Amino acid sequence: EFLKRSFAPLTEKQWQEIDNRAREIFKTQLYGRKFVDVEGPYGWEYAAHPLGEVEVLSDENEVVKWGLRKSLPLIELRATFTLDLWELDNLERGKPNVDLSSLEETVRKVAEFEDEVIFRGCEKSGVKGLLSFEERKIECGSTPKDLLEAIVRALSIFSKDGIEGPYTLVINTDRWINFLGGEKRVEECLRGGKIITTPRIEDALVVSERGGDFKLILGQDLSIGYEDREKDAVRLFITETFTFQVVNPEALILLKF
Amino acid sequence: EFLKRSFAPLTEKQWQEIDNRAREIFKTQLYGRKFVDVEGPYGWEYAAHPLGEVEVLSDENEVVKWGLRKSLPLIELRATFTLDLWELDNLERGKPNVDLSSLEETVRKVAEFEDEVIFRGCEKSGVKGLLSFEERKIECGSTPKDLLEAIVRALSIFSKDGIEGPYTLVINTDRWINFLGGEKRVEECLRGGKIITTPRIEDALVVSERGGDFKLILGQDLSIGYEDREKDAVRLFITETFTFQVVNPEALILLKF
Amino acid sequence: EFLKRSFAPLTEKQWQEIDNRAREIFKTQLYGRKFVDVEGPYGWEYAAHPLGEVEVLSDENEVVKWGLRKSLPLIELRATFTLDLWELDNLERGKPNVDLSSLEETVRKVAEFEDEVIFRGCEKSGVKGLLSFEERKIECGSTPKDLLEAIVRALSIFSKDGIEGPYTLVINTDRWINFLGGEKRVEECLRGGKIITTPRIEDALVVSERGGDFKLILGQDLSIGYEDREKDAVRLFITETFTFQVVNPEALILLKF
Ligand SMILES: Cc1cc2nc3c(=O)[nH]c(=O)nc-3n(C[C@H](O)[C@H](O)[C@H](O)COP(=O)(O)O)c2cc1C
Ligand SMILES: Cc1cc2nc3c(=O)[nH]c(=O)nc-3n(C[C@H](O)[C@H](O)[C@H](O)COP(=O)(O)O)c2cc1C
Repeated sequence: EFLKRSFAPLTEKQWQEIDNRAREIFKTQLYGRKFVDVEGPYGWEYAAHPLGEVEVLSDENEVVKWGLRKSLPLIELRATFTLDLWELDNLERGKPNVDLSSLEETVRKVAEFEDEVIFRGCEKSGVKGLLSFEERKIECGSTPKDLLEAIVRALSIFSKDGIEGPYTLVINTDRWINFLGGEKRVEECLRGGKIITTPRIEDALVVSERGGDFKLILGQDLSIGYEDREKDAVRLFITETFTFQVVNPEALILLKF
Repeated sequence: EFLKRSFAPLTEKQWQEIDNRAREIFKTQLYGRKFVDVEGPYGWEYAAHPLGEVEVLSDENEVVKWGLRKSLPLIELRATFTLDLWELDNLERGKPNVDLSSLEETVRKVAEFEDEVIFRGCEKSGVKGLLSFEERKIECGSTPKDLLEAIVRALSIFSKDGIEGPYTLVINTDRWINFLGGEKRVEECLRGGKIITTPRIEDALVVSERGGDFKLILGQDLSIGYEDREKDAVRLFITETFTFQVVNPEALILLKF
Repeated sequence: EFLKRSFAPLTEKQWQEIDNRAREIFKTQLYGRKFVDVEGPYGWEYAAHPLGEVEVLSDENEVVKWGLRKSLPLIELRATFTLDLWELDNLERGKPNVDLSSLEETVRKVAEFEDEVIFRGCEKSGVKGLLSFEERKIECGSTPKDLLEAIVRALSIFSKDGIEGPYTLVINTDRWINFLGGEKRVEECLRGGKIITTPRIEDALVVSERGGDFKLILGQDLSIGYEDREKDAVRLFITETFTFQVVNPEALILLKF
């Protein structure tokens, strides 16, 4: 496998120490993955996703008219870190808590990078994030009473387009501290929805989780591999290939506060 | 099917009149397809072919380094023409030779367009044609005696790279008129090769047809569909999606004459 | 079928793109259909619904007395729109979000027309809407406390006529914003009823959903058919034949606010 893992000087039981640690922090820090849906991994060779359109390049008077097919190129990221090799060997002498502080700090730089692509998009990549669809904004206020009014007025914009599913509220974590009062009034105006507090946006946004409006395309899910061995340390990396696209911008609404 | 053929006012026996005519002219006029090999059609939705490389876009001091995956976008061409509808109806009264002169003139504009992409490449498409690999040139002359010497010196450049298969000579059609003398001396210096005279290049070139050095990627092979009906005529089109890439430039040699 | 759908230049997979879109907006925008009941479609030839009465036209001294039987004529509506044909063809190249903005704007003109017939009735059609039965009005106020009192006084008018079923509250959407406070006090004074906020009336009204008091007669449910093909566009239409009649006006009460 392209992740040369059977070449690293680590025991088969030391590898699972590293895997569990990274798999626990990814589950809680990948916020985009809590309301978008993932098209299963297509493999390490997948390179572009079809947009389904032609881009004409010929003249208006030509006999043979032609153009190129547009697609979306996949982003590939690689983040490397180092582990002290003596400390990892203490795990064989029966030590339950080894020092992976270099693994966890790097797992959080990657999770935070993958969320600027979903929320803010990437200029060079050709990705539009959720926060740029700014013709879907609506006012709000400061009191728990007014958050309720912004959600009943948002569900009328959904039902006016035929978007009707389970609804979700993605809200900043410091704004939520003020609305802790009506946390069961809110979660039932959404009709048994779900509140996802996140330190990745300032304001809030409501989305319809009926399925198929925000796709995360995965070529290769997050993996850990082996790079090189320095004197008394190994150098590993985290890799992934993905892209993101909003299909229906009608299933999204931005609250302004 | 995307070719709305069951909506054209043509009999199932008038459609095969049109298909046979276009299939006979494509067999003789698509010269590139006589020594390159075709990766079977991937479908009407295929949009890009992987080049197998990453293009880095991050800084040198960043923690999470990333880049985009390079691919080759597929060209889609459409050429339309018109058929008089009364003349096509004479085919039902038992007429063997109807007038498809509008079909054949358009089938030759398409075949000739598809060969500038293989021999000269396309700047905007991102395709390199055979005639640009100009570090593989070698001299020649004017007499049949010297054409033989240029082929024995070309087969020594092949065997020096380990390229050893059946060999082919693609030569201009007006140059060949001079070498008609030794047409069996030539075709056995190539070791039972094959001569393909073509009005698509000035000089000649020798290629190794062992397999896998010049790939034509087909999304949708050449097809005929229906567009619209004017007053007393139908309007059809010829469509195709393809791309071309040289894998090993060592299996090619350009003679200069 | 009278909807000449097998004559439109659309793929069997492009037709379902159009059907799902119109079926999703009708489900949320046809508000009358949420508390009235529908007598199944009688077909495309049904033309009139019997009122069950005779209208005498003879003299008082005649030997043979005669009259005509009264019925209710069915309304037939047709709304046409246009779709760009190139954009629909992008759906075959694998595009999930094509532009049907001309379909959805027309589906909302039709849904809103069908609701003026239920709420305001039609003079020429011979239909009485719910809002004209104005001998069933009762006062209300402005505070959540008073909305509760208007519902306990309304359920005593129902039980005085023997109308006893599940109860429903159909209220303007901008009035509801004020009563968001007691949304579980309200929905249990109705004895586990149901609140249907709608932008189709100013005030509110309470109805008994026991069955058989408000009938919507359907000849042909909402359908999409094919009309003609312009140069680079198709022209489709939405059709339907229906009529509406209140059977028992005792199962209805109008709140005045
Ligand atoms: C008792 C003992 C146990 C050790 N266990 C490990 C170990 O499990 N993994 C490891 O990478 N180095 C371990 N080391 C360190 C190496 O054996 C080696 O002594 C050190 O990396 C460099 O030694 P130097 O000062 O001679 O260059 C251990 C050293 C000692 C004295
Ligand atoms: C590469 C290419 C692809 C095309 N594909 C379509 C198509 O799928 N459907 C269509 O109606 N017209 C298509 N056209 C337009 C044709 O020229 C058509 O005969 C005419 O332009 C229709 O009018 P329009 O350009 O406004 O669509 C295409 C043109 C080109 C150059």
